[PDB]
Parts: sequence; structure tokens; C-alpha cells
Amino acid sequence: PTSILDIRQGPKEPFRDYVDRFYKTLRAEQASQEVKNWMTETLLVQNANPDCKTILKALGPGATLEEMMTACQGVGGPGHKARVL
Amino acid sequence: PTSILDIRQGPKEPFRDYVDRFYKTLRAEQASQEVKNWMTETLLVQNANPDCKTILKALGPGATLEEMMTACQGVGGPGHKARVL
Amino acid sequence: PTSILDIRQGPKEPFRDYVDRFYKTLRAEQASQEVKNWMTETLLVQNANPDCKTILKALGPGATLEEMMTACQGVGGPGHKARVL
Amino acid sequence: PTSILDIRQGPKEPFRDYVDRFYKTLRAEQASQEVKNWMTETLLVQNANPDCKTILKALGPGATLEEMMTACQGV
Repeated sequence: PTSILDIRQGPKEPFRDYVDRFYKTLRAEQASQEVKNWMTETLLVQNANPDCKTILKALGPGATLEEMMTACQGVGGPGHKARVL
Repeated sequence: PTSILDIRQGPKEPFRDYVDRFYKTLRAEQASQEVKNWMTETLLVQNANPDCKTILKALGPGATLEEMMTACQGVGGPGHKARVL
Repeated sequence: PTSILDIRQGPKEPFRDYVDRFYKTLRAEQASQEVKNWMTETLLVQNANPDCKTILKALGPGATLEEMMTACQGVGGPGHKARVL
Repeated sequence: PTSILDIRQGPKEPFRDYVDRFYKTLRAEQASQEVKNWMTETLLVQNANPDCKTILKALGPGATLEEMMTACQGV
């Protein structure tokens, strides 16, 4: 039985794909709505890989899922590689 | 800055010592009471070491903290620690 | 008193750090050279975290440690640490 | 292809039953006999439940399989 806690973004996994896995598992998770809100607002960010997590934290609290997906969409892409270093 | 999510029982760490570290961080975590309750239900078990995690899950639901402490207490048995300042 | 069998990559532990812990324990393990060879061939992969393990297995046989680190790292990338005392 | 590394004695599992499961997986494990031998000397003890592991460690090196089974047998 796979726990939501076991869903962690892979080292080079696109954020969008991690989000799909996370929400698939979340839909199966036995937890109150309040806990699921904590899972989508906090756990999703905490279990992101170091590349995406840094980006997400800088967005600050209250970012929508859409905003998080926009923010990490470019990770591993040429724009991302080019901007550092 | 340490997240409750990152408090994980070391391979040779006495369960009671891990529980103390877990609750120390939990008290500092900024989450609702309902979320913290879920953390003691689920996250505390998830973050136990392999030797102990299997044992805890086999207890079934609703084990008291001392029953968990007892199930995973090692050289043992029950030990008592002074308060720290 | 850790065994090599106790060395497992944490869910957020950089693979490089895990490899360092693994080889530190390996150098102290009392096993034949053949068994230690097996430990770096198989045990190192088996005790990687689930997301990294899947990636490492998919590499096929004979990957170098460098190849394994690259595979379980993000965009940037290699990190660098001072030698310990 | 379950790994021998994942065969662990349950908290209420009779040691003899765990031994049976261990050796069934071991026969399927692809490793040299010397590695398999290290697995029976070390991994079998490492993956026993905590009380049994404590008992087996106290037995010291070189115990026969039947010594181990007597040591961890239930009542």
C-alpha cells in the first residue's frame, strides 16, 4: 500500500509528472480534507526534488498548483541550463 | 528549519529516542492540531527504521505511544530519562 | 555499530552522500574481496532510495560510480565537499 | 524477482518459517556460492526480528542453522 509520503519527485523527473503521481496517490489516501490540504500545500513542495523545491520556496506561501507548475516547467530545459551558470 | 518530515529513526537509534526527537520537532511545526494528529498517526510510523516500521504496522491501529515504545524497545526494557533544562 | 546492511539512502539524501557513507562502512566491513565486490555491484543499488534504485537498475550492468551519481542527481549537479579531518 | 535483502522475519513469525522463506528466495538469488554463504552467515541474522537477532548475535559466529533455530524457537 503506497503512502502519499512515499511520493517524491525523481532526480530528473519533470514536475508535471511528479504532480500526476502525487495526486493519483492523494486521491487514494485516507485523510480528512484539512490534512489533504496540508498535503497539497506543504507536502507536495517538501517532496519536490532540490532543483524544483528551491524554486517553489521562493514563490512564498499560497502559490496555486498552476503557479508551481509554471515555476518548475523549465527545469532541465535549455532556458534553465543557460540561466545558471 | 528542520521539517517534521525529515525526522527519521536512525538505523541503531532506540525508538524512544526517535520519538523524543519527533515530538520535539512536532511541537515546533506550524500545522493545525488535526494535521499534527495525523502526523502522530501516520508520519511517526512512516519515518521509523526498517526493523521498527514493520513491527509498528503489524500492531494494527490505535497503539498507544507506550505500546509502540514497548514494541520497539530493544535491549530494554522500559527506561527512564531525566528531563533536560 | 552499523553494518553495511544498515546503510540506506535517505529519501532526500544526495546519492553522493549515501555513496560516501556506504564506502566508509564498506572499508570497515569484514568480508572477502569477492563479497565486497558484490556489495558495490548489488547492495549499493538495492539500498538506494526507491526512486534512485529504479533509475540505477535501468542503467544495466557495469555502470561506474560516476555514472551512478550522474543518474541520481539533478541538473546541477555534482556538489563538492572538503575532505574530512 | 523479490530480493533476498527484503526477506525479513515478522514480529510474530516463527523463526523456522522465516528461514524457509529466506532459503527459497536464496535459491533464486543470482550470486556466487561464497556470497550466498555470507548471506546465510550475516544477512539471515541481520533480517531476523529484533529479539531473535539479539539472541543470534549472542550465539557468536559459526553457529549451525539448527543452533539458530533452537535459539529462536518459540514456546
